[PDB]
Amino acid sequence: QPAHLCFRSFVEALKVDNDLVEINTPIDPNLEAAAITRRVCETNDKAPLFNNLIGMKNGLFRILGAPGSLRKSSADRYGRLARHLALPPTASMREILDKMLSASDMPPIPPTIVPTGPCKENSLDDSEFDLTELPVPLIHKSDGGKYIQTYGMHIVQSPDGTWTNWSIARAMVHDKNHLTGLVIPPQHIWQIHQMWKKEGRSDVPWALAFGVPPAAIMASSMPIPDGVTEAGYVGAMTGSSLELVKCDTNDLYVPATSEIVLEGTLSISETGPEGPFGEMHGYIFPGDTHLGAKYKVNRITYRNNAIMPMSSCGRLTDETHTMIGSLAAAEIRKLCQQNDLPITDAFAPFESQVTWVALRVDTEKLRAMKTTSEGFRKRVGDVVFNHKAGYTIHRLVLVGDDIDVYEGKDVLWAFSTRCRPGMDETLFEDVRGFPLIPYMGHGNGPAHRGGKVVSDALMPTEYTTGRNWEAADFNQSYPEDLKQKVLDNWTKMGFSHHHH
Amino acid sequence: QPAHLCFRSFVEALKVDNDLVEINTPIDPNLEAAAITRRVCETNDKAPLFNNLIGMKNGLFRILGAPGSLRKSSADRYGRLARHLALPPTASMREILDKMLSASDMPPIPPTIVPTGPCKENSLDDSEFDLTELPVPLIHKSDGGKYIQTYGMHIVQSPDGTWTNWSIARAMVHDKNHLTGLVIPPQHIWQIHQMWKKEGRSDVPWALAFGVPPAAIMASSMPIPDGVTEAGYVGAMTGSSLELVKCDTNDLYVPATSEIVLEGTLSISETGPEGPFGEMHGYIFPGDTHLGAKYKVNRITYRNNAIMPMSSCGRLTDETHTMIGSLAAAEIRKLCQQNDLPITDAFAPFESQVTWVALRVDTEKLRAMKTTSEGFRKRVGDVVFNHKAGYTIHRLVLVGDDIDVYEGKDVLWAFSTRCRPGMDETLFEDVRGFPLIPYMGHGNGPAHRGGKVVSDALMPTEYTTGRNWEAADFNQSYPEDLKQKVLDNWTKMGFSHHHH
Ligand SMILES: Cc1cc2c3c(c1C)C(C)(C)C[C@@H](O)N3c1c(nc(O)[nH]c1=O)N2C[C@H](O)[C@H](O)[C@H](O)COP(=O)(O)O
Ligand SMILES: Cc1cc2c3c(c1C)C(C)(C)C[C@@H](O)N3c1c(nc(O)[nH]c1=O)N2C[C@H](O)[C@H](O)[C@H](O)COP(=O)(O)O
Ligand SMILES: O=C(O)c1cc2ccccc2[nH]1
Ligand SMILES: O=C(O)c1cc2ccccc2[nH]1
Ligand SMILES: O=C(O)c1cc2ccccc2[nH]1
Ligand SMILES: O=C(O)c1cc2ccccc2[nH]1
Ligand SMILES: [K+]
Ligand SMILES: [K+]
Ligand SMILES: [K+]
Ligand SMILES: [K+]
Ligand SMILES: [Mn+2]
Ligand SMILES: [Mn+2]
Repeated sequence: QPAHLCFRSFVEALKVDNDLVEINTPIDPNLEAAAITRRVCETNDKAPLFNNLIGMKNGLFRILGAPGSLRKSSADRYGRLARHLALPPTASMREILDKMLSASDMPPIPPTIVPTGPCKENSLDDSEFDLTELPVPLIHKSDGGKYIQTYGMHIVQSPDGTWTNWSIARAMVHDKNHLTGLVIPPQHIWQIHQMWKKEGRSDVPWALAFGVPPAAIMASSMPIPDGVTEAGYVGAMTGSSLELVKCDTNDLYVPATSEIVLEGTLSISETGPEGPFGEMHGYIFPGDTHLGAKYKVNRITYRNNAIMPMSSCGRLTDETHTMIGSLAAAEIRKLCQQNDLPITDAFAPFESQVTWVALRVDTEKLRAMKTTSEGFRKRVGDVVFNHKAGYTIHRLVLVGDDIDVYEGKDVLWAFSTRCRPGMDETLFEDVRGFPLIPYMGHGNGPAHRGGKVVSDALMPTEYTTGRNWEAADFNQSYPEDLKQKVLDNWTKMGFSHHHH
Repeated sequence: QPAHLCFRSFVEALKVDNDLVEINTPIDPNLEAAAITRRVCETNDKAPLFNNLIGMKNGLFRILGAPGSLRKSSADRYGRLARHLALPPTASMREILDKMLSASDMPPIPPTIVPTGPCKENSLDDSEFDLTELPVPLIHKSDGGKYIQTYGMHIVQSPDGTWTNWSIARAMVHDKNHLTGLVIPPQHIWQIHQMWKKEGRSDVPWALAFGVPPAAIMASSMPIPDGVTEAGYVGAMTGSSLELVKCDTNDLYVPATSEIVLEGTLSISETGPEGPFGEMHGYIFPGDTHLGAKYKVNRITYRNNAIMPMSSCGRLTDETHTMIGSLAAAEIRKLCQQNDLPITDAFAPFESQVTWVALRVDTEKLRAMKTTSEGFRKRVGDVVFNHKAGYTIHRLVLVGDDIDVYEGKDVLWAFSTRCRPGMDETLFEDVRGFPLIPYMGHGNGPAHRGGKVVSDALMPTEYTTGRNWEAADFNQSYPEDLKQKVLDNWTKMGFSHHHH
């Protein structure tokens, strides 16, 4: 099976890429696995595969850390993301995001039901497993539980059956047969939970599948539109119908090659302690005492020699930056274009801890709009910050056509030199805020409202007659024939490879 | 003579450090020298010494580019700055800035007058030179003139004789015997010019010395206090009285080892076209038509085989970042401490194009103040933005004790995660602004007023009971004994030198 359609094949692809370290000696899931993974993520090293995890019994489980993190080289920086999508390992961010957006004006390709698959090689009923007895990692030393769920996909369906959502949301072990996790607005798992709670009749049928097709986990991380079933979006993106098997204990369908499947219910009434957790912005607040949603597990099914993917998230760079930030930015780009805004590209700079999105403006089109900064900022902010795709993003930076938004140095340059603080910005206090950002949920103001800004790094003539500067850089402040002479004579004169 | 006290010895020191490339083949001062230098600065390469400059006659002149730019290695990143100051080449920014501040509570060491020096080896009177006939560089293709003055020191004295100021301010050739240049408030060259203009009797006696003692050019770039004679500040910093010779045609004194000296007057009445110029923020606005101050040159004296230092300024990283930004930050640190503010460190992040300064707060002392963000931000902004040392800086970022302000990644992390836009900031519209920043002088608002902000990246408990988080990073979210185990086994397991 292809790497983008089968997690087990994806692990092999990483090994073949010389992008895997197989650790075959015993590693402790209490902190050691995650510490190694954290170090990998901070240094852009090879993904670790823990084949000998202290506490693994009867096949549950090995761990793969850093599945969507960065490679050290510039040439294949985003190669692990490219391997989720059948793209060349040298694919650019633009190419990755365009692949993730490609299904947005294609007909869905619904999934295919098959009678069995690898995820049914082993099962454990209600009397045979205990989630406290599995090698679930403690990921950060002050976490409030063992976070089994950092890179699996929750599967829930609307009461009417019409929308099946796939998404990543964290969850930790509560007891032998329950999890607690985040289920918060405006996320689709929360929207669907609310539908079941208003109906009031039953807990939500649920499954959580770990080690799913890589292309599926990418969509699971992306804010595709309300009511859109991720399975059919992934089918259209990949050009293939995904093969799904039915759960044993409910009528949901999971990917046939899933490494590990939990089946059970998401309560419409119960809660339990959840967190704290070392989060995407780089922080943990030890002892926070929040409540979260409560999941009951009725059955586990799994592949022989199952592998659990794990995100050891926090400071740069991990899946919470590469996937959450970039995929939100992609969706925001499309949203802006659907609202007739002249945006060509969008990216969430890593330097901003993926709290900013830079929006590259087609300034020819801007000029034809005959508008002003105040008016355009307000329009862009209203579109993005009133929509779910804008949830995680607190600062939008508008930049002209000279800026490569995928290059954080250039975004920072433009922001710092072209946006006058206050005058060139519009604050939004009456929009949903993202409480996970420390200055929101642990800050001076409302945890859930406001704290958003549009920062206009377009210069005045970009609205009127065109760019009126040249950069004071090698590229722009010297003629072509001189530049080429300098480069051609660089080593001859005495000064100092693409792949490396 | 020591490298920090003699430019010619500094050039040798760079050669000995394997930090120099001597180009002995012909190089054009029309753009080619500056293009090579620009490339050096963008890539942190070795400083270029142009020994064969097309148009050099009778000893005027060779060029040294990138005299205060960065080295590629982390270990000696700031080595060229350290070589201005007799510091080890591995000196940290903190060590450099502390050296530059050290003279602030020492008695001055006034300069020593000597009867002659190398700067008198050659002279050209009023009938023997033509500044249009010297190999003055065109530094950027759209510059409005040939910028002879990018790394020399202007010398002017108050009418009463009590204050002799040394400073860098740009100037370009106007005609055979005049320059035009920037002379703008609140700079000391402007303050002293205003004193002569109010007296109304004569043009300002002036000299411009190129290739001065490196320790002198560093002070020339620093906003030491009003009325303080840089020569005596440099004397105290270096522990040595600087040796100065009298000008031939006026009673000013120049460093005895100056490579090239212009003597003449700064007009109290005349102006001429100045700029545009590819400036420290990375821009040129071709055709801007400003007027600037006008200098008359009466005499040139110079060393045999004179060397003109040149800054090919613009996008990162050059002397306008390493020196302007860092030295302003140093002065701001001291200013804050003299105003009883609990600031330990200050740095202007390169990523901000040196328009921000991050201020590290001793939060134990902050807690004892029993204050709030709004009140403390306003106090810090009032101190810094009402003072000359704050002129160039438009955003102050307050950070707690965990942040290394000399590490821009960490400043950006703190800013992006701890400062709620709007609520955690105070705007200052009634302070002097820096018009060179594009969003000021080419922006939507007053070129000379406002556009400043204090951004508080202190978290709420930093004001009250203490930090209430741990970072989700390798350093903070794992115990010591685990971290050390992981590092000790890193290569054994299969994962990947200080000097490189
Ligand atoms: C890639 C990735 C995504 C998420 C998360 C993680 C990773 C690795 C954790 C490591 C588990 C940390 C976690 O905080 N986490 C997370 C989360 N969304 C939440 O509601 N809750 C969460 O706990 N997202 C983001 C969501 O996956 C996206 O916002 C997606 O758009 C949601 O899908 P949908 O609601 O649009 O269908
Ligand atoms: C290191 C350095 C400093 C400066 C400059 C340059 C370099 C390399 C140029 C390349 C020539 C570009 C130029 O724009 N330039 C410059 C300037 N100050 C100005 O008033 N005008 C200028 O044209 N400073 C900054 C000043 O040197 C400091 O602000 C110093 O504090 C002034 O001294 P003082 O007034 O405090 O005595
Ligand atoms: O745990 C975290 O990092 C995290 C929680 C969360 C909720 C919604 C969206 C993104 C998210 N990230
Ligand atoms: O409701 C609140 O006050 C609040 C929710 C929340 C979620 C994550 C982090 C901090 C938070 N604070
Ligand atoms: O030309 C430039 O980059 C520049 C001009 C100026 C004036 C004052 C302070 C710093 C400055 N830099
Ligand atoms: O006076 C003004 O309007 C003005 C001065 C100035 C100096 C440098 C750059 C742009 C500028 N604009
Ligand atoms: K999704
Ligand atoms: K702007
Ligand atoms: K000075
Ligand atoms: K704050
Ligand atoms: Mn969805
Ligand atoms: Mn001064």
